Amino acid sequence: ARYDDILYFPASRYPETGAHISDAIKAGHSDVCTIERSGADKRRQESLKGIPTKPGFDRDEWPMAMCEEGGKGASVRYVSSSDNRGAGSWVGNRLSGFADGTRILFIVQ
Amino acid sequence: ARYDDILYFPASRYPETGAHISDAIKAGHSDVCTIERSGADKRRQESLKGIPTKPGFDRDEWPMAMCEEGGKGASVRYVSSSDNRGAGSWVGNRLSGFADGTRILFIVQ
Repeated sequence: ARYDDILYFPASRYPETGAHISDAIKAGHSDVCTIERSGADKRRQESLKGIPTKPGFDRDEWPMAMCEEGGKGASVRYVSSSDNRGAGSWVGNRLSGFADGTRILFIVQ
Repeated sequence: ARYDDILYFPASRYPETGAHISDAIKAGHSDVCTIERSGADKRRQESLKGIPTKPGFDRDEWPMAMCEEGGKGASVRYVSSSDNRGAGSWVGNRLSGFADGTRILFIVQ
């Protein structure tokens, strides 16, 4: 199988983050996050190099920095801070129990 | 004087747009639009770089793209489409008689 677990991303709750994820996946970036937490600080810095903050927004990365698939080449878009914080918590809390190397398919619904 | 004419933005009719304008002005973005229409397409594209479209909402810029003050660094917020369409028409129509270079103070009432 190409994944170990599925997460159904709640676009109804977090529609802007959800739309970025869907957009990024329509564009060929991976729908699977292979959890890798030790190198996430580095990937974020790679994905966001040259992208400044914007007030009212967070810089959303897909694939995420906590995934082997993240870092350079990641799709980066501004998402309204409330939407992206809620998404970040939802995803963080749902992945916290899986070990590094667990392959998580994301389905945006 | 620092302006040539005043517009009293009708927050009762367009409260979401009005709220963004009021917030952005509180944040130090100019309360004066110096009308400049030739460069408006480019300012708009600059203010919205990396901000995706969102269904049911418009990307509202303050300062507006039709102002010298707009473009890079403009405050952007998603505003519901009905409120922002009506606002944009209200402003557009009330400024249509003024030449480029006219300085309009906005007061949100």
